[PDB]
Amino acid sequence: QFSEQVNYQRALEGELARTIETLGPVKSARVHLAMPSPSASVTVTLEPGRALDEGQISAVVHLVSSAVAGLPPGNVTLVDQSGHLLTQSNTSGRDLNDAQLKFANDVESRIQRRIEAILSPIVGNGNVHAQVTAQLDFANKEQTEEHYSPNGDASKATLRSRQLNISEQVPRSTQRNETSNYEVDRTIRHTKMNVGDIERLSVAVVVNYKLPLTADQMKQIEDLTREAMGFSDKRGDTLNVVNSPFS
Amino acid sequence: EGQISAVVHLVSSAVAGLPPGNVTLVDQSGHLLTQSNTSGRDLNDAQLKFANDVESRIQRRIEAILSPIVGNGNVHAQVTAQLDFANKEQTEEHYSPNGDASKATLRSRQLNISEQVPRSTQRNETSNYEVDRTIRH
Amino acid sequence: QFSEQVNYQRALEGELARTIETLGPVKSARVHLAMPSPSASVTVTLEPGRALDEGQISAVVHLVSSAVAGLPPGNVTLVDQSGHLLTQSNTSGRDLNDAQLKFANDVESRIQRRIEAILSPIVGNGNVHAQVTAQLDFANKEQTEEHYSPNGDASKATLRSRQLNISEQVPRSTQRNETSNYEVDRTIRHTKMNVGDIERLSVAVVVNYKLPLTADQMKQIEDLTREAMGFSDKRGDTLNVVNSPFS
Amino acid sequence: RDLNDAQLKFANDVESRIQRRIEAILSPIVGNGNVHAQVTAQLDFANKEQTEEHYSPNGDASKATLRSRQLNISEQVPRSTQRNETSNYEVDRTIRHTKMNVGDIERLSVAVVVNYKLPLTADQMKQIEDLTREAMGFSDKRGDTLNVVNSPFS
Amino acid sequence: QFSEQVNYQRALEGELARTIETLGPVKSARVHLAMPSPSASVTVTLEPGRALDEGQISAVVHLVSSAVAGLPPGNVTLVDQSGHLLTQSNTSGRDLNDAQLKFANDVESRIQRRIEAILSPIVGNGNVHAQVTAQLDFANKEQTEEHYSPNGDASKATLRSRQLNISEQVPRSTQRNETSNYEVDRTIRHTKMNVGDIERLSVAVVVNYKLPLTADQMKQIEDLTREAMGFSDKRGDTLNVVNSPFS
Repeated sequence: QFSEQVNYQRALEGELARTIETLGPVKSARVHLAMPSPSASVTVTLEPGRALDEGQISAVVHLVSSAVAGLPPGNVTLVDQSGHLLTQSNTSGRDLNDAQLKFANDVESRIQRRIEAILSPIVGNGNVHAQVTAQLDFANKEQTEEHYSPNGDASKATLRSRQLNISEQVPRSTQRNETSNYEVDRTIRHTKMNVGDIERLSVAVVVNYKLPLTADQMKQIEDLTREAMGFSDKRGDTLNVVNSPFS
Repeated sequence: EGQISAVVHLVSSAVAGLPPGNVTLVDQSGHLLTQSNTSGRDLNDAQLKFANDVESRIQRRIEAILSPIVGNGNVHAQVTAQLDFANKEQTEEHYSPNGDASKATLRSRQLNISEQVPRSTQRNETSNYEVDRTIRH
Repeated sequence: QFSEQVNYQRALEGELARTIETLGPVKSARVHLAMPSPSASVTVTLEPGRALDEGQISAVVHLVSSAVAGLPPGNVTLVDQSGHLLTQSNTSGRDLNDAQLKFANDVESRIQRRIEAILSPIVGNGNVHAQVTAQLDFANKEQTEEHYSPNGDASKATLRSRQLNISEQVPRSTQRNETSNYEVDRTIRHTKMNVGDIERLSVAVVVNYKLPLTADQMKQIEDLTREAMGFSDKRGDTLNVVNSPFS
Repeated sequence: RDLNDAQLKFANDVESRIQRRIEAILSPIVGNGNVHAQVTAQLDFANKEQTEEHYSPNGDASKATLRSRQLNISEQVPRSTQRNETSNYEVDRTIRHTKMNVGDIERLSVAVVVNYKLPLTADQMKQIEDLTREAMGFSDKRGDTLNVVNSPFS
Repeated sequence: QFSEQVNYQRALEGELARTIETLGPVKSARVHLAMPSPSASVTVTLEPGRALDEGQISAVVHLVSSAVAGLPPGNVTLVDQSGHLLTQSNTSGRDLNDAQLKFANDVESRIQRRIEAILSPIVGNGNVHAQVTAQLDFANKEQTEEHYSPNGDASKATLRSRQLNISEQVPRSTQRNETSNYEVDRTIRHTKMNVGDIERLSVAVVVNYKLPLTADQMKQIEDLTREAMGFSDKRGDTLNVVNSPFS
């Protein structure tokens, strides 16, 4: 019975490694599974003069993470024929904050590829350079408001019961007991903020000379960038565009 | 979509040690054709792929509504969409004010009254209302 | 008994991969299942000089997600013969929000076709362009009104019981107790609003010259689109029609 | 420590990206190799949670929300008065719950050296200080510091 | 039954050692497992004239840590054909304690290279030297604040209930009872400080002559290093730059 679930695992490993071989850059793979939480360890041997890209690693990770029951992609270990541990699950100190940087690069590559594309028509193909700096927050935040419309003013309150005794005598010994049980409006917002929104932008743009561009023409080049940025001083953004000759 | 990998692998392979994830293809109209998706922050790049579409559409639209007027090459427009991805709920629970007796809705009432004569009066009164109640969610 | 549910899974994998082969761009597939939450990992090898489109991926995803019991399409992993993990589901984040753009495009494509089809006869086949932008609404809103009816008036109350004690001792030491137990009219609406209704429209229409167009001639062209839109000041829809020569 | 020298790799990626960005934005002006910048980042690798629980002041009755209210008001007239008054309230309550990010920049220090052309003009050097002030993300509330000097290379 | 889980372990060891052989610098490996917390002990025999780098060790560690069920990478032991225990999850005495010197040397290795990199342009390639001393901090520390906003002010208090009796009699026998229950906003931070931050830097910098250097030409070199350090008087840092001819 034990050699049943072992003669099978030895076949899975030999089948999983037959596909990773039929994958292009890989010349021969060699995978071992650790099914007891599980793990795997691929040992691809890339073709002569080749190297798996950053997105070609997840190809071989998910190719094994998914073909094995209950194996997350954080347990798969990929290694070349020259050492070079390619995965980062084994180096799970953080292994997520390279993503926090690669991501915040993509957010800034866009706002740069855009500013370079809204001014290339005006000032020519390569007479403008822009570098963006974005401060992205990654605080996993939540919230829960709970409002309550004020029923202070009687004419906008919503009574549910009301016991009102009004005694009186005449030595005018009056009396007035008055209970109440209001009902209350009640909003309940429950946000859950996004992990990675932009918190502040910083854009610096240089533009070649023509000879110096017009003072007005820079004020209009500024205004385009203020839009291609999504400039919002509420976020405390900041833009600086200077005009000076190039190399 | 498959003509991009033609030009990516045409360069990724002709250069020693260059994976296809590092090649960047760009047209004569901006339009970065390749991609730099990651595997760790796999959710948040979608928040960019998506937000790129939202802006790709408003851009085509403006390029398509004005190119008739000013010509098919004399206009460019870039859009920046500050999107929102905060999973958010709400539950209003409105009521209607029933202080004005003409529009209250009693369910019970116990209006004890009295008097003597030294006008030693009295007036007890209970009341139980029913209440309009909207519940948006 | 174990080699029963394993000799079978090995046949499913070999059958599932025989269909993905008979699929056009695919030259040879290779699928492994991970039935215990299950998973799969297709490894298609596209024909020389081919690439699966964005909607040709869901073809191969649902082709496997459905042929396996309890396997959602968020667990299927598709990989080419050149790495290139094609599946954008491992994220499972925004496979829905892409559909909110296809939909919002169709809604706007229809109002565009209609505005072209109504004005094409008047001003000519190609002498008009229109573009529509619709702020749709995808909030899964629900509601439960519950109205009552004001029985504060005796001439429209509905007593169910009534106990009215009226003493009097003429020093007119009168007295008057009274109870009541009304029945109440009680409406209960319960909406569950629709996901994708239009919140606001915005249409821009250009019309070629002939020579300009007459004031009234435009004033009525404006009124046509105002009906082809579905224009409603309640939603605050915006229409803007201009007349300018084409090129 | 294996988990703890992954903070020097991470802090060196943050610095090397700010450094590429400063050279990439000054290389057009001063020249391809007439500028060198070095950035020092103090990062925060402390885990940190938080949980506010704000309430809204209901001391003013024109903005309170009563749930109940038993107000007795006896009075005789020698003016023996009286005025009991219970009041149950409903209170507006926000509840944030942050879990701060591990690895945010706390403070930056950037040092830039630009070659000579022959010194650069005092105006041409302010517009280099200002460009660098945007490639850093210069925030004065973080206590960022920038130093650009002009001196001939070797 | 026992020779079942032993004839298997002897095969795992022989399979795991067949991959580490197909790994480049390794000529022949020899691994034993200790599955009962498990452990392993690889005994690679590198090729003639080779040595595994610092990141080539984790390649062979994770190659085994992952191929064995429940084996952390802190239990794998790698040894060459010349003694030389390569892993560091085996020293009992100073494994962590010596690491605080390896680590605190890197924090100083960088700031050293940095001050050379920034100053070598100005003063010349090899006309400067810098040595850095970093008083690090490895005290595992936690914290838990719990603040409360002061509600002594009625205008910014927040009653949850309040019972306010009053009286009088006129012999002005007055009276005033008053209960109160408040709600109190309550922040709760919970830090967990980083083990390995910097307490204080001390940097010494020597620069060659040219023929000494002037005041500003020295002062600005002081200002650069003050930035290339991360100088902040809050940490009580110390910088000393001197100009003296080399030899």
